[PDB]
Amino acid sequence: STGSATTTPIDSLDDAYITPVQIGTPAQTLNLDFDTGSSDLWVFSSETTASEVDGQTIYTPSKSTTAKLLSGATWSISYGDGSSSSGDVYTDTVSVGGLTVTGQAVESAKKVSSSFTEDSTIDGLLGLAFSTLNTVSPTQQKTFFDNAKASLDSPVFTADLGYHAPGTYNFGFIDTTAYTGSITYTAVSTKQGFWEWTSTGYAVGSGTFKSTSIDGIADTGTTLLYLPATVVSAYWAQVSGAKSSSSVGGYVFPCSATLPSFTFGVGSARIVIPGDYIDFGPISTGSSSCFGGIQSSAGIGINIFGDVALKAAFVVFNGATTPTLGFASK
Repeated sequence: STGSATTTPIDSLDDAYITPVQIGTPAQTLNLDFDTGSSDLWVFSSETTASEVDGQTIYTPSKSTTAKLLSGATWSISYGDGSSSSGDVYTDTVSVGGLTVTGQAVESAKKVSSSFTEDSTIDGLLGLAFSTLNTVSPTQQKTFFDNAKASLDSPVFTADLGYHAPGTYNFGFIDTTAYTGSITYTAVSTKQGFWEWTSTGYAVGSGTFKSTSIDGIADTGTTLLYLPATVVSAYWAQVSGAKSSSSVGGYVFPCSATLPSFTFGVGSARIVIPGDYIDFGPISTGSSSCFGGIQSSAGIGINIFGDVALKAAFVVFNGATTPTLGFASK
């Protein structure tokens, strides 16, 4: 089997991407944030505290003839941005782009934090990291991909995120028309439950490539690119007027700037992030200071190849017995 679904930016800045997902019988379609940095499939629901729902579409398990409460199972997750959610668990039928899993754990939110409430466009998350990170207790549950893997034509999924435009998540096949050149594959460590890999270096603009190992995670659920302070300082030094602002919480730059590109290495191959992908717009409405899309990972404890990086590539998440990651230009 295979599946293919379009993923769409939630806003004009590509702050996140949503993908329609069918849950239950008859189908209830919710728009979920596919997150290769976490391993829970959770949804706003009829059980979510009413004051914490503000425009999201909800899953109502009582209206699904295939939903079954998973007795005694609860979940609770916190994300790197400080947001969180928790609740109970149903098993139900879940379909993405024509690919169907029966018996998928659907984690129904009883509580969500304010950032989730304040984002009316995201109805939940669909985790695509390794199932060892799943938070359901006392019996850990499998991700959608892990449940589907054996049925897929090939045990892979691909992320093709657009810049200011829709893109695609494919399951079970590699669309050879979706990229240019070849796909370069690189080793993955699953020891922390992430798609963790080592970039071979970087360049700023037309500058010389610096060969240096940068361990990090491929995380579609993180918007920005978080890299070591030395790398980030070298990037913003090429932008007149850019500075690190403690009050704003990162590097900011004049909105009038034209930003340089940023290149990262994948083995001997190179992925070029155009400068415009690094502009996240005014820091507050009407400001002429803009928020940078490349930020320091100091104090995060891990480097994160988020959407800013991933959207410049066609990315293969190879879930074979020994997982690997592939990157192609596009």
